[PDB]
Amino acid sequence: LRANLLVLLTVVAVVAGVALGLGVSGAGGALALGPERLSAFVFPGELLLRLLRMIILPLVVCSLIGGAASLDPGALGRLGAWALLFFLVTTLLASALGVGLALALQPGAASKEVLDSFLDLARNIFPSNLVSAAFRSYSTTYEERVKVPVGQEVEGMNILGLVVFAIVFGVALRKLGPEGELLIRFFNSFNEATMVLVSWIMWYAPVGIMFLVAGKIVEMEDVGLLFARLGKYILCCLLGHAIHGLLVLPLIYFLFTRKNPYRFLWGIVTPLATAFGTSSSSATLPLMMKCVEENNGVAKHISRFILPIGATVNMDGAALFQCVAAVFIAQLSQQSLDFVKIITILVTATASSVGAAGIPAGGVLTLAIILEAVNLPVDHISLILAVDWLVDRSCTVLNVEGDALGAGLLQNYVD
Ligand SMILES: NC(=O)CC[C@H](N)C(=O)O
Repeated sequence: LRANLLVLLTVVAVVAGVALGLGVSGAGGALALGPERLSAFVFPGELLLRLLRMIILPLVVCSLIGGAASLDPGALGRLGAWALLFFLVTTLLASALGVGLALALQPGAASKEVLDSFLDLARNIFPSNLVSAAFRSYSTTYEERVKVPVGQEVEGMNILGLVVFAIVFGVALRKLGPEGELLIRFFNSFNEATMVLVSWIMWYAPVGIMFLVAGKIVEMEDVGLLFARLGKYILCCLLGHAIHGLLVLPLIYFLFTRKNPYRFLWGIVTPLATAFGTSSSSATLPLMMKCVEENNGVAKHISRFILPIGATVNMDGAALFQCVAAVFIAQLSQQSLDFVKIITILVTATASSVGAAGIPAGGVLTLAIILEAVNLPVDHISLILAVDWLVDRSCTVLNVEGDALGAGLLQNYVD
């Protein structure tokens, strides 16, 4: 089956990239290649990242506009409220699990204010300019006059603000009635034409993933020794992801929906494999919607409203990764964590996951926020960036999975 062959190649691309990067790192690696050859060697991964980032804006905007315009305003409100509750609860559970695992295994045994960060999140939720929000996000810095906070739009897509605007605009189109049907059709057609482009990009995805992983483990120095140093951190992250995706989320699905959760997960295994490969939830969004609608029988209006929102707001993997990283860095620096600091870590990780952009390496940009909020040093992030390519991929799975089951849950609530 060609459809399964594509995903098999996408997954095997990670293994092939690991092998290629280990082979290149041996026999000199970066020093033997030199910057001129290093850039060319790593370029295909960068090209894949560029394509994935390009598709996100139209894909998310059109999908959300259509999904919101496809539901009654009251039904949409109830569904969105329950979906937000599910996302928040699952993210909090992931954060708590990560903190507990980090405190039990102790992987470390071997600046912006928090209020300003939350106000920046609120500002990004309501973009000041729709065109600017497509490639910029509000961010607060300080002038020492007393540190007075002054904000500006820095680079980085404001995907959360565009998501909110898309939902509101879809609701407005629904309320318009016959007059909004033309725009609903326009945005559905744009969404489908974007699904076509995503499907085409998925064919380049294997080569891009291979070269991305190979470059990211060639850039790593002393791969064996660095893995020996970060083994416990990697174990904590992957074990937390496994527990959350295989025990916690299916347990919630079973409790709220007596149907077997693992059959639902098998129904989307292919989207999960694509998410592990590309490490981007948005690239899996088309295939995930297809699988939940076709394999799991989730209604079209539930799926195409929930999954696009969850791909940006619901990131359980990101929250677990950030909590584990925070506790690991605190242990490295020998700072004890109390209930106040643990709760701060949990809340800040939830907010950061909500603010994350859902792109490869998109979860490390906001870990510094947690480290600053807990008064932990920010330099240690240098270590985490080395392992990201692996951990991030795991996160993506637990991210996209968190969406799918949620839809499967909410649909069952509708019935
Ligand atoms: N570490 C993370 O979860 C970042 C986001 C993740 N790469 C995704 O797109 O789902």
